[PDB]
Amino acid sequence: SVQDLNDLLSDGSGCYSLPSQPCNEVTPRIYVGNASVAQDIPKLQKLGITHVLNAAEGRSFMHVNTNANFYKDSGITYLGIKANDTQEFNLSAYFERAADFIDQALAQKNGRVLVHCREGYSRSPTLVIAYLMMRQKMDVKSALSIVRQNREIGPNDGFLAQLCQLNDRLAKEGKLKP
Repeated sequence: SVQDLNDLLSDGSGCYSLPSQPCNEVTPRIYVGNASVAQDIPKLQKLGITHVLNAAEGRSFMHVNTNANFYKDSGITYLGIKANDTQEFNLSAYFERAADFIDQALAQKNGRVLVHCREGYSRSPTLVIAYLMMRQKMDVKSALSIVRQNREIGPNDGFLAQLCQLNDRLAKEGKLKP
């Protein structure tokens, strides 16, 4: 139920806090940030980021206009998904490819990945939550709670519903840890 998920994100009902920081490490070696941290190459290096997954690739004010070329020569590996933060956008079609990209960065003990969007509030947190469910076998409630404790997030109801569908698939087939 999407309303039980919104309840974990708000203070009871109506108000959802906004990110107090431009970037947060939400689980070990996985960072969630915004547009300006994504474009600050010298900060990424300092943090030792090896991979950047841009979940808001595009040419508008609700997107971050970066590409693999922007990161070439800095030795940073790039993956871009042109997603829109709307209840109708099917982000679930990209869950597997995103979960794979994160797994490839973390497979090496030195890897660290930045999954970001415009604000690091709805599009990217959704991909991280999905990854925690699909690869670390956490249920939607536990996965959502862990990220939220580390960063103020608020995925749209359509993204929350896609996560709920995923949770049911995984648990039906006995893939979630209790």
